[PDB]
Amino acid sequence: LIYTAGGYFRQSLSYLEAYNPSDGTWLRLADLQVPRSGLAGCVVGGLLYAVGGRNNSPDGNTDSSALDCYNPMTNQWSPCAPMSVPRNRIGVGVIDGHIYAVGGSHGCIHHNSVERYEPERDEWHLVAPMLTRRIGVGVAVLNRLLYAVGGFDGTNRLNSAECYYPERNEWRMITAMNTIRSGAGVCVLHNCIYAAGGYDGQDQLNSVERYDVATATWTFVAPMKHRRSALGITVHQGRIYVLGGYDGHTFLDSVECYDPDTDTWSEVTRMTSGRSGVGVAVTMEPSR
Repeated sequence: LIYTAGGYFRQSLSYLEAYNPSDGTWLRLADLQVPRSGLAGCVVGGLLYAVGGRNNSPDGNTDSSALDCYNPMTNQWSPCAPMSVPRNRIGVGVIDGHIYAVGGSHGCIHHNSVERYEPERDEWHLVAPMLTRRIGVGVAVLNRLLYAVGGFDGTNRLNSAECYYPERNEWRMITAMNTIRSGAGVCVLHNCIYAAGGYDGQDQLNSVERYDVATATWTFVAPMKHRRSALGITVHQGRIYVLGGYDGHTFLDSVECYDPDTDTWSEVTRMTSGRSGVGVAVTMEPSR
């Protein structure tokens, strides 16, 4: 199933919903303990992790350092050890069963710091910071190297990308994207890194480009039907899925699916309600 967690439709949300690309159904699962937008989702050992974000509520506005773990076999959330700092509009990637939390913001503070979570010790540890402060950063993992793509440094939006080598604990700049993107959806399909949508400081984007490591090159592919920033993204059964986002006017509920063999995007479903800044990941379907 495609799990979407949190989000923001004029207030941060607690929804955890799971989409069945065969059924077309949306399953309503256990609410997040805290409403959160600008968070990220990932999966380790079948468990779904919600990382970072921000609680925008009628009575408060707090960025979040929290890490929480959802088990599809209990339909229960359970808290994990928190990150060293709150990270709204965070990026996350998974390498060797460890969760890397990248960038994000805490109030006026725009992080270049990165930290690593070990599920089997429930421990976070700081690693080398990025070359760039990046909020709304897209993160992907390819050949066990960690890519941070685009974002917003507090003053300028970025098309630059950099790559973290875990065993040498350093970041190196790579080829920059064709397009400046903050709040893009970034994932790793087959053996390429896709960056879709986002915001360049003037327009929400529908363009999609993919990075090939063998050629160290970014190449445009078919654009999405709808421009969107702060979209959710994941990969299911060889196809890219993008969920919601913001198009300058509306919080979208459209879900589009990219088939790399036809280079075609397709609107496949709508979420139960429009929202941006979700955390998306794919894991075992909930029992009973």
